[PDB]
Amino acid sequence: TYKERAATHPSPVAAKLFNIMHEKQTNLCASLDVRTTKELLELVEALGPKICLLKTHVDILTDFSMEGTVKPLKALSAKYNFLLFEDRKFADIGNTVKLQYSAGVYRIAEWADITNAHGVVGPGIVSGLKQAAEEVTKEPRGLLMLAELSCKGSLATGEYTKGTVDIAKSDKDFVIGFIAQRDMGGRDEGYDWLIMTPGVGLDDKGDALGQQYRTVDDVVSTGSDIIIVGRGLFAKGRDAKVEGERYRKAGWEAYLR
Amino acid sequence: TYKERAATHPSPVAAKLFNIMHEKQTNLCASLDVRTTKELLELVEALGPKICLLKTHVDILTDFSMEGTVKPLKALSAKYNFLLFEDRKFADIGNTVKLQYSAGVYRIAEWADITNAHGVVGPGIVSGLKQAAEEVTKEPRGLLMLAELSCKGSLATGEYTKGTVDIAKSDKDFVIGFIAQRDMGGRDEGYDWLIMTPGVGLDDKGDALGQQYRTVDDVVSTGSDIIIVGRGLFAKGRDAKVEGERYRKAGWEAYLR
Ligand SMILES: O=c1cnn([C@@H]2O[C@H](COP(=O)(O)O)[C@@H](O)[C@H]2O)c(=O)[nH]1
Ligand SMILES: O=c1cnn([C@@H]2O[C@H](COP(=O)(O)O)[C@@H](O)[C@H]2O)c(=O)[nH]1
Repeated sequence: TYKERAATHPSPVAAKLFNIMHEKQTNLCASLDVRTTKELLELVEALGPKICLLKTHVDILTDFSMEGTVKPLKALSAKYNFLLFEDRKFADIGNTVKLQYSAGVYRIAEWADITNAHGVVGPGIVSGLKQAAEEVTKEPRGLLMLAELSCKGSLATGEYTKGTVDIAKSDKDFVIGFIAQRDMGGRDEGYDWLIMTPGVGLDDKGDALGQQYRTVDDVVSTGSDIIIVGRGLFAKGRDAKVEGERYRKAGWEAYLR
Repeated sequence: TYKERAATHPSPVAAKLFNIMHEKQTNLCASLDVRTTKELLELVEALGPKICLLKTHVDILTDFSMEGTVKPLKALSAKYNFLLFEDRKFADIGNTVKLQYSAGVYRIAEWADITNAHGVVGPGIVSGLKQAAEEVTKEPRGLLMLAELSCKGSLATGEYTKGTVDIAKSDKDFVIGFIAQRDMGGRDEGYDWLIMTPGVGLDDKGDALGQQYRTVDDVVSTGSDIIIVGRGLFAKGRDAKVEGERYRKAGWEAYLR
């Protein structure tokens, strides 16, 4: 169970997340990909009590600022009890990602509990991101490797996926799991990887740019620990609060089954 | 020759770049990866006369701004005659990259002549980026696919590289070439791909985070059209202006051979 995994997971970030999921009876991660901080904060407020994690793309915000975007996000995170996951998908050499994660305008390492990286770069990407994390904050940080993607024509399969899983094995305390479409095993080698799965929608089938959706029951059935839902919650005139409860209920019941 | 390829290339961006390389006798691309706009502008000024392209990571700048960073960069670009390449390495689903490329704080599509993307996502990444480019500006834009990386343990090989090359084949006018470590062929299929190669250094062997360097003569001999040099130009107390001429000379002579 999530509660049991919280006590045995080497990562304090994964542990806190598992506890949040148990306490709030939710394995839903909201991906409120809107372009203004104002709307983002309104949506986060509406989804707050129903999520365990908020996945953000701060780089699609036309008005990002540390004081106006990050501080309010941290306040909501504390108020409603959910972690912050900046979906930056780092994918450059170690030295460059260290610079991109630690500072710049977004100063991601300062506030995001979790972030992610593509395995394409090799082991150096993990080393670079961790060095950045330790140089900027004393707060625990977690990293997810991108093992698979939900988009049409994805190349994150076969040997590439295996190579990405190998990269993840280098740091059990820092690399907490994967963004993937199925279980990645690892139990046999002392790994308890969190499996977070995007490309989840109960209504949409996909979009005009390669996105593909699978149902909640479907992904949970293949090993997903957390469902990441974006447009299924807030787009096309949908009521985020209502969709939030709807998806939380579906994800939690699937987990219980 | 570069001059000949400028007349036959389907991309007006590649065409302009080839003409610049011929007129200035340079195939050097500077990667002045510093953290302040002030230092960046000083370095670009010093390298201007010796480069055909400026590769930037605006997301490592602690003080980025359209008026204070981009405007000056465009002015230097016009003053010294070189193009702008924002090395953002897009690697998300089509819908997300469209948003990340067209707006946010960096508004990359508004000023960068060239940008790049990882093939891991599938063909949707090219569609999303092109749609973003056309909705934001009428100026011609070019895209480079990341076929290979210079870092240790890179997974950008074999089947993954092939899949990335296939994605590039979808748009001859927009996808101008690759970031790669060797020739990618394509001539038999009617492609004249620009090969830009990072991980180039005449002195450094590598760094502490997986970077590996090859000499100018070595990469040009394997098919590189443009050499991308960062720390070899400005780091470790080096005199950027002097290194600029040194690398330009080396790259041009290797090309002439
Ligand atoms: O395999 C995938 C697919 N999508 N995403 C991200 O998850 C969200 C999916 O949103 P959607 O439900 O609106 O399609 C977007 O932010 C997208 O960048 C991933 O991280 N990986
Ligand atoms: O295969 C590679 C390796 N590095 N880079 C980028 O090129 C530059 C190389 O810089 P360096 O010469 O200082 O190592 C950096 O900006 C790095 O992000 C790439 O695009 N691809």
